[PDB]
Amino acid sequence: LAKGLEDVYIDQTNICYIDGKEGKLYYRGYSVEELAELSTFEEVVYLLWWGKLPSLSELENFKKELAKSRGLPKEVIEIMEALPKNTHPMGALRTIISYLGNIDDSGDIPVTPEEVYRIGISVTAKIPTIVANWYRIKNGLEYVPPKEKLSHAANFLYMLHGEEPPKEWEKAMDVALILYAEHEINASTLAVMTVGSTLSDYYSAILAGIGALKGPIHGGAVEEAIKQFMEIGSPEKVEEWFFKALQQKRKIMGAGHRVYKTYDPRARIFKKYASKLGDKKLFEIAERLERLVEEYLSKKGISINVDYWSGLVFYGMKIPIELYTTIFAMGRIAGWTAHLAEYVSHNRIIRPRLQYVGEIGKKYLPIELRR
Amino acid sequence: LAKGLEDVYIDQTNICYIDGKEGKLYYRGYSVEELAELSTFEEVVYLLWWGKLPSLSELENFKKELAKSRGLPKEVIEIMEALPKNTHPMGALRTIISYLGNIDDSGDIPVTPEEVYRIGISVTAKIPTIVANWYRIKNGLEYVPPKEKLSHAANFLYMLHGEEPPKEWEKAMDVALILYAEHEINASTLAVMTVGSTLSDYYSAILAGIGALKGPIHGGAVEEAIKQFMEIGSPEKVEEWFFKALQQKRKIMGAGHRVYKTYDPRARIFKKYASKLGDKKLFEIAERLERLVEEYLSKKGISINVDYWSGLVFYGMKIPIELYTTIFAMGRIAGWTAHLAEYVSHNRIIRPRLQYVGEIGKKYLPIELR
Repeated sequence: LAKGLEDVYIDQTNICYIDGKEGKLYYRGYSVEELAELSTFEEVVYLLWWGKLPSLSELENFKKELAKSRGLPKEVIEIMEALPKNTHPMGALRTIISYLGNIDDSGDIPVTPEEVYRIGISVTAKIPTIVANWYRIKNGLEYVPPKEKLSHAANFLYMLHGEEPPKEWEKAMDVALILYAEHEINASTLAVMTVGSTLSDYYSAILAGIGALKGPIHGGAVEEAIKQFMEIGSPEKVEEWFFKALQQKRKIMGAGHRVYKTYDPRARIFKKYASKLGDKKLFEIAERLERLVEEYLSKKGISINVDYWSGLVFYGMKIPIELYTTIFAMGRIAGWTAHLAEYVSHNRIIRPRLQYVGEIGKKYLPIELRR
Repeated sequence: LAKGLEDVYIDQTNICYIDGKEGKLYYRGYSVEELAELSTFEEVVYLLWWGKLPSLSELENFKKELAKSRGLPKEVIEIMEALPKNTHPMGALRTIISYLGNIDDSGDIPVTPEEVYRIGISVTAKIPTIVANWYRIKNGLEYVPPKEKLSHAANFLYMLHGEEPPKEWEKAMDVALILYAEHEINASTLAVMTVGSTLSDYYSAILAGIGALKGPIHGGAVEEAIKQFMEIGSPEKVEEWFFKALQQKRKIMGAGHRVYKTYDPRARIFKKYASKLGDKKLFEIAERLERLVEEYLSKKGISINVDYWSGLVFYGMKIPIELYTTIFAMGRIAGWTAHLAEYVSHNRIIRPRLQYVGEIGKKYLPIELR
């Protein structure tokens, strides 16, 4: 019985490698550290989909395809304006992406590698526009069209705030997208691949990813983690909160990982940005709790994961907490697209089994003879 | 390393048992044959969710809860009227279910066994209303609200046709839903459980199921199968077509199964109804092709599956082919809901691995140096 499908390898891959015991991560052979420091989201997406770093012209041309794909048709904006104003961002994105599929000429076409990347360019480019403007529309703010000249990351901050961001913000945001871009076969990527394995359409597949990423013990933890520090209140109450949580068997959000049994390499980088951009008190609370996790839960293999420090970074960039998981989606769409294309290149329906326990051969008894 | 996860047993279950070698199927211990013969969709759903056949009182109350949840809010119908008329039913259903989730006060709540059944009653009851009326709306017909006194199966036909169906149709439709209700951990159910395993909401999980079921080699084959019979054209062209297909490495729709290595027990039952309600010629064509498969592919473990004959049955009840996969969804929502509730009762995130075959440690080269 492979519960949680733990350590079950479902296919070969050339996209990303994770070293859980050592806490190392590579995107097509390049460490996440190197990319976070020297690359950009656009270049990383290019690398993830085509397997190598782009040339000067390859990157400029790809950046151009994306830029001209950020806009949303008027009917899409109309549907956004029709959503219940209280709809949470991930759920709103889910519906909007589904509607985008309905209006796309290729919305029902069975996935193939080439077509997946084509649609991927459009959806990847569009998510930030949907997320930022959903926040605006749900709050009675004016819709802000994308700015072709800004980077993917800068343009998101631009549409959301209605003003171009400072260099340090474009950098933190871009790095955040790179760090969230890809992570092998996590739950959301598995869901995307499972839908793709039936040769369904691109949108149906990405929607499964969105649904899975939304979960509080998956991508949703980015929001639960920061709310958790806020719940603790002050650095002085951390310890008492920690032992109560352990006693209660409560999950410490932002901690633990199916693969990493040591500090998440992405968490190291996020902590660095949270240190320089995050709220001093919250960072203090987070660091205090972090030490307790390392002290008592490390032998168990529970360390800090990617969703622990990222919220503080986004919060420091004046981004509402309700949009953090959608930002994870803004980045992960790259990895989802890469995996969907890779899996269906040599497709095989994903269909496992369950071990039935119970009686078989029970005889039907008319309802009137039942007690 | 298991490409396809063939024979990988992820967890234990008490919902459904499949005997792939013997071609047997049980829902909570009861053969699908018996349930298709003596039960009803509503009763089968109750069995699937709560694990036992209901009492007179239990069934009546359940049927009451379902019937009272069939209607759609004005805002939902409005969204339906806003979708492109050329949207395929499964794609339309997907967007509508997502929206229903948006307007639901529990649309973001982490799944729990009790909550899953609660929401399950609502979505299960609304699918036929959405499906039938999507067809009507997209074609200029008036919206037809659900009729409480009708059974789930009869009500679907009533809304779609604007006319209550004859007893024989209600029966065939009811049986179809029962046969599609549950099937262990198939691709769509795995997708549903995977989303559920992150403790996401009910709607997000079901939508993953809808997206997967949609695939042409999964639930979508029910539409592909009937179109394939019509494509062949006549019992005389079958053999010809059959071999051109085998040589072209084209898959025969309605045939093959990851588990069943023999005739699908559900396909047996569907054939019977297809024989009684299906188009003569189409049936003849399907029959000749069925023989060629049992002849040439039989040895390879490739037999007839549940999606081979159902189309003909739906076609005989004047149901547009474009709605067949959504009908599969209408029934399978029961199994999706059952597994969602059962799995999260002892949750563990579903997260496997991939065998990386590339190199690591590559050094980043400045773009100008490329």
